[PDB]
Amino acid sequence: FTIYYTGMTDIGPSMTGVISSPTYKGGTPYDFAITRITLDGEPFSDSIFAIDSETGKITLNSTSNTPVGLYKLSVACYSNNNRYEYTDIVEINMMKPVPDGIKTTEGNHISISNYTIASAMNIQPGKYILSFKLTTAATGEDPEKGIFENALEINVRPLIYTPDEGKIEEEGERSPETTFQSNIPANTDKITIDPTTGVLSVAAHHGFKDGEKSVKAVFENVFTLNTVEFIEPIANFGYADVNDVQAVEIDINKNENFKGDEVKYEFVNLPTDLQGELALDLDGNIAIKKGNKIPVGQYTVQVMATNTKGSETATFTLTITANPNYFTYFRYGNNLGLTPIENYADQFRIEAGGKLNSVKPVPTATDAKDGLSSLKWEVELKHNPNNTKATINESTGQITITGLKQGQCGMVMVTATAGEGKTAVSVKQPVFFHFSMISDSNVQLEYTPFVFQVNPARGGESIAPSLGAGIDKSTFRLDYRRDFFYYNIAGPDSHISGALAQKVDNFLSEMWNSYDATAGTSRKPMSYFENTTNLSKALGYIDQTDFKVHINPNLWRNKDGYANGAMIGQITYDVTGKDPQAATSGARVSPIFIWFDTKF
Amino acid sequence: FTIYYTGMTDIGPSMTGVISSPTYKGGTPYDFAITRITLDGEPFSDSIFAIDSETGKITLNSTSNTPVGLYKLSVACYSNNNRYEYTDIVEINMMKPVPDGIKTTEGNHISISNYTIASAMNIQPGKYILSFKLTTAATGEDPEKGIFENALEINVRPLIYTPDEGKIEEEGERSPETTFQSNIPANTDKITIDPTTGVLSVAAHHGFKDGEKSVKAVFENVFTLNTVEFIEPIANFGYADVNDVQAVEIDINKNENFKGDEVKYEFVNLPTDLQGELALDLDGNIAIKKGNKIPVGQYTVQVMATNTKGSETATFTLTITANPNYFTYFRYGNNLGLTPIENYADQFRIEAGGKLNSVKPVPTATDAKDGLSSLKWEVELKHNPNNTKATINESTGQITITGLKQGQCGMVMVTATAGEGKTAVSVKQPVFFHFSMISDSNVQLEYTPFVFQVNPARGGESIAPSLGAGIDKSTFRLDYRRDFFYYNIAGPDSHISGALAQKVDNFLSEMWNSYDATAGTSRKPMSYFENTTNLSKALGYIDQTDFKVHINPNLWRNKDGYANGAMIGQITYDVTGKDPQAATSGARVSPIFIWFDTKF
Amino acid sequence: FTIYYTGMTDIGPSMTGVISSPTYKGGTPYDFAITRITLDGEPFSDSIFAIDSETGKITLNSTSNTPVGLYKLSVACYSNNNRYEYTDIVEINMMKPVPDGIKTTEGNHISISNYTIASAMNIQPGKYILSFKLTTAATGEDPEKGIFENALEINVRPLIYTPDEGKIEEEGERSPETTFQSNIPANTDKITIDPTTGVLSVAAHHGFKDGEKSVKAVFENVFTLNTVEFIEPIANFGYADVNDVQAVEIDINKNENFKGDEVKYEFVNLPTDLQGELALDLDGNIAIKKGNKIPVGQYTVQVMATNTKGSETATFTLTITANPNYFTYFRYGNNLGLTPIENYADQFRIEAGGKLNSVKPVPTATDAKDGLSSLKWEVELKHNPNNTKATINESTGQITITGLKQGQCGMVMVTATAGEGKTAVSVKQPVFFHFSMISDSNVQLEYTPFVFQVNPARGGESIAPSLGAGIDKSTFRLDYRRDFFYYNIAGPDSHISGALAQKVDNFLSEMWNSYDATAGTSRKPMSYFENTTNLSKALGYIDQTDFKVHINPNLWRNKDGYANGAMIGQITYDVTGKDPQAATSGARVSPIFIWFDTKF
Ligand code: NA
Ligand code: NA
Ligand code: NA
Ligand code: NA
Ligand code: NA
Ligand code: NA
Repeated sequence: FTIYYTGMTDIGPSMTGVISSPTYKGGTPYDFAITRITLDGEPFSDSIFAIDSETGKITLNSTSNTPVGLYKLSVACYSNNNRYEYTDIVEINMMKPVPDGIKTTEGNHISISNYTIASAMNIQPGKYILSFKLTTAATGEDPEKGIFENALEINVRPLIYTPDEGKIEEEGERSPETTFQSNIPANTDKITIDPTTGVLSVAAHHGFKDGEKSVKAVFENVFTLNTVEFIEPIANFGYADVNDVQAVEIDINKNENFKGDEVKYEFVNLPTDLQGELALDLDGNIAIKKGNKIPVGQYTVQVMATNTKGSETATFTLTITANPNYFTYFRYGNNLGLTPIENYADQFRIEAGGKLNSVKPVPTATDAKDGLSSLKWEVELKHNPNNTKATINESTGQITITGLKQGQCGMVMVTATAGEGKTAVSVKQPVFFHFSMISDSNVQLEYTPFVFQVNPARGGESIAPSLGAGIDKSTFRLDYRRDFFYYNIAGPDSHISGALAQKVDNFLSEMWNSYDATAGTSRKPMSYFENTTNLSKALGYIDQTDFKVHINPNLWRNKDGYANGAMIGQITYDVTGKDPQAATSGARVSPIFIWFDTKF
Repeated sequence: FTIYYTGMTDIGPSMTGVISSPTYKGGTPYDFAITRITLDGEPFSDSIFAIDSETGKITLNSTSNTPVGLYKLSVACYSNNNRYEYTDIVEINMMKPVPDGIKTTEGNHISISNYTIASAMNIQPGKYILSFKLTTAATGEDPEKGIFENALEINVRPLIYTPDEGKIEEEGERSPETTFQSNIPANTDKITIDPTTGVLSVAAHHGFKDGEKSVKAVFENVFTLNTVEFIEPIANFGYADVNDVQAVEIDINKNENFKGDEVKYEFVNLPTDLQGELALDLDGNIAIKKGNKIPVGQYTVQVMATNTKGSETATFTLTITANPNYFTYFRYGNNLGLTPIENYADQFRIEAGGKLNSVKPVPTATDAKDGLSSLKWEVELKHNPNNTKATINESTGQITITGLKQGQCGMVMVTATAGEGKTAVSVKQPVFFHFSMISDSNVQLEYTPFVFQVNPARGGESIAPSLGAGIDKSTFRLDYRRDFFYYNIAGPDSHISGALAQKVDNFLSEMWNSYDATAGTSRKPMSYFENTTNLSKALGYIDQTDFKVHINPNLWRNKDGYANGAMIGQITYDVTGKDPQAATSGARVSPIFIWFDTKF
Repeated sequence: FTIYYTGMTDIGPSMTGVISSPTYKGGTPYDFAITRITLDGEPFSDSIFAIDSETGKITLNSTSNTPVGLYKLSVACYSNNNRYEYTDIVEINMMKPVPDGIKTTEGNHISISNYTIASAMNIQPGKYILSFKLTTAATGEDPEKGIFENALEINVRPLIYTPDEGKIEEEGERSPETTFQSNIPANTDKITIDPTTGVLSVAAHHGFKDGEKSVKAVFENVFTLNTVEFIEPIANFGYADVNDVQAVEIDINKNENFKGDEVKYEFVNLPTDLQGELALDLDGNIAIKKGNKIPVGQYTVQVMATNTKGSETATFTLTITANPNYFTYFRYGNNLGLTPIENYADQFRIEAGGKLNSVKPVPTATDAKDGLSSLKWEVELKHNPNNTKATINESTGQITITGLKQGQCGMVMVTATAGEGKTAVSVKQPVFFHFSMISDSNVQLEYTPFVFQVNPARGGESIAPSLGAGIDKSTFRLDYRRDFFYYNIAGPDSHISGALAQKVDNFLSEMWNSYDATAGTSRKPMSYFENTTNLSKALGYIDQTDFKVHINPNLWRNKDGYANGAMIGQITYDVTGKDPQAATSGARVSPIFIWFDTKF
């Protein structure tokens, strides 16, 4: 809420109009009061100025003494139930009237050295009242700046109704007497007009039926009266108080006796911790979803219902207490020697020349209230859906992967659930795998960790990989090439998962287009060799000194938000110092997963 | 809310019972958690102890490691929506079990130097499990205090139902299937019993009618089943949100669709500023009175309804905004020369030998928003109702008194009202008068001020009076005598106004009795001369040095609260140094009003 | 200093104009910087937006990446040497361009569901560039709101120079080469024009002489070149540092080598304690007056000089140290029994029936550093100048009054001086006298104190007077009547001292007129009996219960400030309960002086 005043600075004791009016931003203010008036730096006792409690407009009280000088007014008001106070927000300069005998001077007794228009109370028909500021003195007297109030009246054939359309309802059992009255403007005998004000009126028993629809002062068709169907006013609008535990689905339905036609609903001052957690539907019922993040506590919720007949607000109390199944994480850790395990993704390498069946990870930790063993487990294979399969032991959480190809990474989503029925709580997390190999030219490309956890706002760089014993770093070249896949984890719905491909619209096609409309399915947006003249333009790239993957800042996003998900692409290498774009099948690997999350 | 734990200090690893349980005062606690466990001054990682989230009772987790030493448990819980946490509230000493071969020792290999009973898990039928604390050592080894758990079982013809009476409802359209089940204990074929537990049960279609009403294990008449009328559960219980201005009457009615039989209502966590301002009736409707003191602001109000079928809480929002008629005082001031006028009662002296018609006070000040002239005025004569009359000019507030006798004080209540209709605001205040005179022996007794504003808790003394020119202070004596009157101003209803009189029960008779059951209508409770051996016993008295009225502390009250009101009594004098009890008619005056208010 | 931004909310990556510009109040801002950019609630690394350090206007950097979303810019700048910073003061919504094939769609491949004008870069000749907001989608794709930038060019015979007048100087010894150049617009051969821009130019040796004074694109007389006399630029502008003691006169002259024609001067950031204490004259020299209130301390002073050739600021240091003669008060006290004496005016009563020569007060106290005896003394009679005389002993300060009439008050101004010569310090204070008497009907009217020290902003009331032994208060009436005098003490110069009189303009005539233009020299503005229907309108009045003088709030002032001075008027009385306006000569007294000071 913000507020300031505009209006007349200089006035005299005869001022009867509004002196100063507020302009505000935020909630419509009300209960205005003048809390202090000062005159020339000292308190002013008498109630010289008044303020309209509803509008905040300031006028002069006509019975008050009006000594000359600068007045400062302090003003208080409310907006959305809160009190605000402003010291010396309005300044009013009260001037001395000019001497008695000045017309629109009595026997040349008073001289004037300065003439200025003070105000006139684009031309309009009607009377203009002009006021002047004059500097005057009697013979031999010191000059004085005064105000010449209401000095001159200037009076200058006749119509707009705001609005010009209006509704009247057909009478019936629910409204046997209906009427109409328009605002004051600036074949049937049932519509009348007040001759002085021009207000249009209709009394009860007009006999107007639903669907049925010129003033002389001739202004033809200056108003339109529409007869319409009765709109039922809002009644019996309310919700029961609600008591439940954390993270469960709750339907909060309005009472079934609700009456009211064509109603709209909105929250009034929804508490901060409920914002985004409660959804109001078009019928005014509220949904809270399973897995919601409302903290334990007690909350007051208000809903306003509105139709053309008026508004009504209802209040209920929502109390959330502890769910005995509530928990927030589990961990499998890693077989890469990396600790603390919580500083790295859950990730497992199958050694070069090894077997997938030798690596079957079991979870190791959780904050589940009834302990690790109390959890039940599900798994969903994410990558590579064309050849990789995943299963899980429902009671232990042991994961088995089959089909993952040497030289590639895979990814699954694991869901742990505590409890059963309506109060069950589930936590879902990714687990990643890398099937290492010795590929062409004795290369054994290994990033440790092979999951690069990156903040898409800040960007960053991965660990430098090991290349394999005997590999000459100096002549090694490494670049993304093809076969890009993206899996949304907890990003916006518009971050569509899947492979970058011709004629498929998904997050990767959107990302590619953000780099260049012509990028198609090429390596360009992720390539060092295609961006050497300006690397800052790439979505990401591998450097040719250390072979880290670099992710550039703020690019991994769309209009709906930052990426929250994981990307994998095929990378190719060359061992003779050349751009590896044409590397043959045995020199192609997918050794690293990029996991974007602004929490990293 | 307060809480502490009692239970077993010393345990061993085989402990399966409740170790420690809470005793609490205040709101029933819930959502218990153990937030920390320490062992021997260091953090203990594993979840060795568990706490029941509902009861707060503490047990040992059987799969946990149990190293030896003193454990300290920190506990959190909620009470009435607030979280409380207690560091090291529970201490558990985990002991080492005694060595293997001790029976209820294996080849005299282990010696025992100390025997103590640890616990037994007034005698009762059933099995007692005994545990011991023993100090033991193998030959040549250092002695050790251990625990001997479940060492001995001691097993010692058969019934109480709590409660012993229970209700079942007759079936009908609103409840076509009704049942019954009793708690587990410690002619018809429709009542059955579980042979193992002894629970009494009745299935639907029992055919029992309203009004209609022995177990072998023979316990005759050990349970009574009463058939009763269906109690409608609470439904559609709610209130609309309420918006109004300060100090006006408001009826807050529950929605007319309410269902529910035999219901009781109470406020839940009523906000501090509404306490005493909202009244809940036996139907659950709420009244707010005209002149209520609820501050401007927005309030959340909750009401709980309860019957035998359960409880339901409803919430509404109450918003109070500024009343344009709101104000808190007016003042008439005084004609005694006393300032600031707000430090004294509104009070007017008619001079000795003067006329009542010469003193017609008009009000001088107010905080009325539209100014002094905007007020309308009413008056009510309080004293002396046997001879004094009061009128007021409705628009100016000018008071006219007639009939007040020379030598006496009078009192009126003046009511000023701002505005009209439902939003009108009224303020009621006393105004006092003293008709001075020269009485017998040239005495002109004048207290200035003649209204003694006293705090009845603290007590105090009046101003010293002027006696009149020529009066010898040394030989003057002055004492309350008779004709005592009391007028409740804003005290409890039980402070009944009126004259102290035989066979009339009012505040003065109660006050008299508090001094002495035999005081009747005598001067004694207010007399110096009747209390000279212990003045602290008097309700009040006049001293014979300065002639101040003294009011003793904490006496002017009854069981319902401190006096808030005004007292006048006849005082008599003597000019020859004697007890003035028998002063003749011309030496009797009522020159001072005592106004009691704990705000003074 | 205050600031906010206006401009374009929605942009695209092709935006090359100003996006947002500041509006400010206070000192012209400079050294603008963008201190932070966020995108969608996270830091944005790259320098996407730029800000002009001088103007604060914001543009898009064309080489930057431009991801889609809402950007928030934090801005810092300086104003008058101080740094200000504003978090998220500017918001910029970067949109996605609309798809490739949209003209001003490629084979109906993209549908549009919404058309809006984004911006057009009252009609004017020249090219308008239109941009659109469109909602679009390819067949089967989710719709997207995009921006269609530079979509349409609309191109719509020819002149204003701001300003239209300009000065060139005649050449001479001090400026042998002078030129002219006008701003770009929106008989002699020495004035030329750039054909493309229309700038008017004159090279050196134009031969134009002092006093001497049409473009085709024909705009006749569209510019006026005035030949004028050389204005000497400011040079050698400075002041010496200044060291002196408190309260002495100081002339601070600029160095005598100053050069510069037609110069104006102002202070730059004058320290608070020097404001009102240093006066800058039209030559740029500074005066500090004897009796100035500059505290001891060291001050930096800056003065800016400006003419048409530019500005130059000079700085000096002013150091004020202790004056050994510095002091602030003396006191004579009073002979009225009133203490502490500093809570009352210095004031002396000559008893009824007494002699002026019996009351010759001597001063009693001072904070003079060398003690009371070190002071020398002067006196000036203020009232009554028509009959009263005052002398003083120069070394003791003993005052002698002669000529003051029974029944009246007098007033003198006493000046005490410590030290001699340039470092002497003087303090001037009033001392008042009351020559009491028993006047008609045994009245002995005495106010104690008889100097009513009143704050003219707050108003107030005097002490109640004693009327004399035997005087009946009930029938006494007292009112100001005539012979009003006012003496300015330390008020504005416009508070002219002297008697209220016909055809004399002074503070009292001004005060009288403020009450009513018709008041003349009547009692009305100071009368109880002339204002009984609305006492709040009086300048002051005596009440008829206690006979206190009342001064109404905020009235004793004019446009230049509150009264600081003393007023005396003749008051008349009646002993028979009547308006005393016609009291004869023996019932007329001037018993009270009103001393106005906002320090009271
Ligand atoms: Na409700
Ligand atoms: Na499990
Ligand atoms: Na409700
Ligand atoms: Na009135
Ligand atoms: Na200098
Ligand atoms: Na001296």
